[PDB]
Amino acid sequence: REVIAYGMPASVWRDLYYWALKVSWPVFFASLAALFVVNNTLFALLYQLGDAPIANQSPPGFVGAFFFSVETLATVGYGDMHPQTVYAHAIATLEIFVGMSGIALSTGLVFARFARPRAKIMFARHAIVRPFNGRMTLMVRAANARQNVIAEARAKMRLMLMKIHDLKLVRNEHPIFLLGWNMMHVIDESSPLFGETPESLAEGRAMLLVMIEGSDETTAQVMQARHAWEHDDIRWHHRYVDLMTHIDYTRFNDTEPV
Amino acid sequence: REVIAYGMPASVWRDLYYWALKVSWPVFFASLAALFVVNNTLFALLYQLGDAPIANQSPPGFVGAFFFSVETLATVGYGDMHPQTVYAHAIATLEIFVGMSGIALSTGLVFARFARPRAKIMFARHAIVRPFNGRMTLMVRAANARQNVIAEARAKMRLMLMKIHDLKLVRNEHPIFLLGWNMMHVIDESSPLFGETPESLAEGRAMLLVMIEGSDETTAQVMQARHAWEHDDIRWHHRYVDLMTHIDYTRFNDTEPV
Amino acid sequence: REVIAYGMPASVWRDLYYWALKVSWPVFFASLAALFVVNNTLFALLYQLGDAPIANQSPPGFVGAFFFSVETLATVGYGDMHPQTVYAHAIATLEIFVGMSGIALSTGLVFARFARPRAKIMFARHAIVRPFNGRMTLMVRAANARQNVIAEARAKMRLMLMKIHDLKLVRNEHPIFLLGWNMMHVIDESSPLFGETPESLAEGRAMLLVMIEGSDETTAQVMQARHAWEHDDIRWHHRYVDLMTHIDYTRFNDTEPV
Amino acid sequence: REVIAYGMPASVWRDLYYWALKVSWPVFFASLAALFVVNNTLFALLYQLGDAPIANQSPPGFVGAFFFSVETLATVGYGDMHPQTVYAHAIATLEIFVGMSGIALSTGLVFARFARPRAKIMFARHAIVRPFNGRMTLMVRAANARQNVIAEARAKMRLMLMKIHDLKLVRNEHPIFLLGWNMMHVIDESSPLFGETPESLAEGRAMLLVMIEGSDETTAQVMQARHAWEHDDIRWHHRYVDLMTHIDYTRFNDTEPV
Ligand SMILES: [K+]
Ligand SMILES: [K+]
Ligand SMILES: [K+]
Ligand SMILES: [K+]
Repeated sequence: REVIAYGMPASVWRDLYYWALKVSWPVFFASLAALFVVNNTLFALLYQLGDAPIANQSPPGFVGAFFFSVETLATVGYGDMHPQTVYAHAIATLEIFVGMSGIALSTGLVFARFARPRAKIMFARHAIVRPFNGRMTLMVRAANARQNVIAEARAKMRLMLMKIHDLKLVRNEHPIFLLGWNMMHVIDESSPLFGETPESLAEGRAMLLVMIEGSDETTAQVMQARHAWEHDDIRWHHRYVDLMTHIDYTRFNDTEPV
Repeated sequence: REVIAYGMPASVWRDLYYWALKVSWPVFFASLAALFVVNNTLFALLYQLGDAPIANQSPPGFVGAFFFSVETLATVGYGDMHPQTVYAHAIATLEIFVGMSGIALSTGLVFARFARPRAKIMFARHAIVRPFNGRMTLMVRAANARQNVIAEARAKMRLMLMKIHDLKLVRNEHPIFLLGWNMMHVIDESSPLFGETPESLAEGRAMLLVMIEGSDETTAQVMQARHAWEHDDIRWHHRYVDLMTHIDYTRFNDTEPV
Repeated sequence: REVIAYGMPASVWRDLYYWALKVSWPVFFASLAALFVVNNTLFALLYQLGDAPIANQSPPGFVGAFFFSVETLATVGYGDMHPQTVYAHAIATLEIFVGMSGIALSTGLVFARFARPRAKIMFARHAIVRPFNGRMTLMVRAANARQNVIAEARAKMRLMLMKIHDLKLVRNEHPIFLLGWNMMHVIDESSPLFGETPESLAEGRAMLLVMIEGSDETTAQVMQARHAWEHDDIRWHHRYVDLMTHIDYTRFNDTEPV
Repeated sequence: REVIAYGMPASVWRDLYYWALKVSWPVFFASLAALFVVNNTLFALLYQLGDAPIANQSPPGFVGAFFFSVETLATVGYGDMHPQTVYAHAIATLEIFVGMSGIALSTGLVFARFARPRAKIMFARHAIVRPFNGRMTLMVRAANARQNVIAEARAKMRLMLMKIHDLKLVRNEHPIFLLGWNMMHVIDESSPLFGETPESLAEGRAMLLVMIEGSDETTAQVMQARHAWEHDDIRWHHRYVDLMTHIDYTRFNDTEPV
C-alpha cells in the first residue's frame, strides 16, 4: 500500500477507491460495465423468484427481466410496466433506489478522478556533480510535462539514519520561472556533501532527495512531486547535454564527463 | 459540537450536514433509504387527496400511488400514465422537481464525502525521553497509514495555562521524507522542558502537543493531524523498539528501557 | 461587487453565480423552481406552434404540452408518446438535451455551494487596550463558531496611507489551540502604536486589521477570515468580561473599564 | 502546449480536457450538442442493422431510431418500446450505459469548469520609478477584479540569463489587506536595480516579474496570478494618477510625470 515491505492495518473497501482513482479510463468504465452486468443479473435472478412472474416482455424468461432490469437500475423506464404484483414491485423499487444511487457514486468517482491534480514534474534519471564558476557543485534538472507551473523546491540529503538539510538543490535559487529547471548546489564547507567520495556515499546508503512544489494556475491546485537518486546515480565530473527559442526533450537524461 | 462543555448559538440544518459527512457509508445510504420511504409516502398520502383518484395501477389504492411515486420522485416514468387530471398532474410535477433535485443533493453529499481528505497520521501511544548523541532529548514517532504524504510538524508544550513554544518536536528537522518519522527534541537550556521531572510535569497538568501537516500528492489536499500526550505518557529513559528493507508497524508503539 | 464605491468592468453572468452561491437554500431552490416554470412554458409555447399539434394528453391544449414538457425537460418520459411528427420530435429533442444539461449545472451549483468553506471565525465587536503583566498592551479576542479549527493569525495596522506591521495581534503567540482565542500585543517602543492617543489615532483614520487562518480538519480546507476595527472601536483601559470546563458566549463583546 | 517553441511528448486525450475547461460556455455546450448528435447517429446507424428492424415509431426509418435513440442515450424512455428482439435489446442496452455514463462525464466536466478558481488580479500596463520619502523607488500597482482576496506578492527581476532576487516589489510590505495594492521597492545599494539606466536595462532584455498569491475566502482556493513588464514599460520619473471613499479603476493604468 506503500514503498518496500509493509505489514499494518487495511481494509478491502478503501483499497478499492484506490484502484478507482488509479486505473486507466477504459479499464475504468470496463470496471463499471462488468459491474453493471453483475448488478443486472443479481436483480434478474431476484425476479425469477417471489410470489409471481416478471418478464412480460419480448424475452421469454431471464433475458426478459434482465433487459427489464437494464431499464430500471439505470432508470430509463422504457415502457412495459411490470408493476403487476407487490413482491414484483418491491424488487423493482429496491432496484430503482440502488442504480439511482449507483449512478451517483459513479458520477462520483468520476469527478474524483478528474480532480486528480493534473501537472507532473519529470526529473533527470541522473544527478551530476561538476565544477562550476569556481568550486564543486551538484546538479539535478527537472521540467514540466503537460500544463506548466512556476515552483519552489527544497532539497534534502540522506546518509548513515540522519537526513541532512542540504542548501536546497536550489541553494542558488529556491524557486524559478519553471519551463526548464536546473537545480543545483555548491559543495563548499557549509555543505554536508563536503569531502565525501563516490566511495564515501556508497557506504552510507547515501540518497539525494528532491521535491519541487508549485501551483497549477489553471486549477490553482498546488501539486508537488518528489524524486530520489541512489548514490551511484549521482554521476560525477559530468554535465547535462544541452537541450535548447525552443527546447527539444529527448536527450534530457543523458550526460558526458568533462 | 466541540471538546468539553459548550453553550452557544447553532442551527439544526448544518448540524445535519455534519452527520451526512461523518456517518458510515451504510448508515449513510440507509439514511437516504429511510428518507426515500418517508419521501415516497408523503407524496402518496398527497395523491389519495385532491379532486380525483390516482392509483390506476396494479395496487388497488395507496400501495399504488406509492409504487407510482417510486416511479417519479426517482424519475423512472415506467409507463402507467396518471396525467389524468390537473390536480393529479400538479402533485406529480411537484414531485418530479424534488426527487430530481433530491437526487442532486444526494449525488451531492456523495462527492462531498468522497472529498474527505484521505490520509491519516498515527502517533505512538507513548512518547519517550532518552539520552541521544550527547544530551537528554524527547521523542515521539508517527507514521502514515494508507496513501502517504511528506510533511512538516510543529511541536508545542503545555504546563501550569501557558503553551510554551518547544523547538518543534522536529527541533532537529521541522520536516522529513515521511514513510517512518521519529520527531525529536533536545532538552538543553534553550528548551522549556529543562530541569523538569516526571514529578515536575505531573503537577502542571503538563502536555506534549504535536501536529504534522503535509499534502497528499494524490489529491493535493493538505491534511493535518494532531496528537496529545499526557505527562504520565512520556515514558522516561526508554526508546522505541526498532521497526525495520521493511517496517513492521505491528510493533510501532512498544518501547524498552535503556 | 466590492466594499465602498466601485466603478470597473463586470458582466451579468458571473454576477449571477455569485447569487447562486450566496443565497439561502430555499431562496435557492425557489430560484430553480421559478426557472423550472419559466423553462417549462417557453418549451410549451414552442409546442403549440410548428407543423402539427402536441398535447395528445389529458390536458386539452397548453396545460398538456406543459405537463408533457415537465415529463421531458426533467426527462421522466412517463408514457404518452408524442413523437408523432418531425417538428414535434425536434422540439422534444432540443428539450431533452437542455433539461439533462440543466439538471447538471444545478447538481453543479449544488456541489459548488456545499463546497463553501464551512467554519467561521467571530471577532469582538470591540478591541481593548489595557495594562498587562507590566506595560500597555492591546487586545482582540475571537472564537470559533460551528466546526472548530487551530490557527495562526497575523495582525496589521493602518494610519495616515501606510499599513504598519504590528507584531501580529498574536505578538505573544502567532497561533494557539483555538477554542477561545485572546489575541494581544505589547505596546512598547518596538511597536508602532507607541505613544499614540485615542486622539492621535482618530485623526489618522487609524484601523486595526486582523486575520486568523486555520485548516478545517474535517475538510482540510484552509479557511481564513478577516476583521477590521475603527479607531473609535478600540475601547481603552478596559478588559473583556470573563467568559468561562465550559465557555458560555452571550457576553462575548462587552467590556468594562479598569 | 507551452510558451515559445516546444517539441515533447503528449497525448490527444488530455489536450482535450484542456479545451473542455478553457472554452467558452456556449462553445462548450455546443461541443456537447455536436457530440450528442454524432453520438445519436452512430447508435442509429447501429440499429438499421442487426437481425431485425427498430423504428416502430412515427419516423419510417432512420429518423425513427434516431428519435428513438434520443430517448435512451439520454435515458428518457418516453414510451414506444422496442425491446422486440435480442440484438435490438443489446444495442439499446449498450446505449443506456453510455449516455448514463456520458451524462456523468458531462455533469463532470461541468463541475470541473465551475471549480476554476474565480478571482483575477489585474496589473498596471505600466510600472513607474519615482523618488519616494527620500530615495528612488520602483512601483507597480495591481488590484482585484470580481471576488476579492488579501495576498502576498513576491517580486523578481530579469537582465543579461540571471533572475535577480529583488526585495519583493513588496519590499516594503510583502502582503497587504488587498482592495487596492501599490507594490513598491527602494532602489538603494542593497538592490540590484541600483545604478542602472533606461539604457542600461534595455540592453539586458531587463524584465520586471511580479506575482501576487492569495486565497479566495469564498472558495478557499489559493489562486495566484503573474505579470511581466518589459524594460521599456517601466516609465521613469512618474507616478500613478490617484484613484480614490471610492476607487474608480477606469483610470487605474494612467500616469503623469512629477
Ligand atoms: K426516465
Ligand atoms: K415510459
Ligand atoms: K420513462
Ligand atoms: K406505454
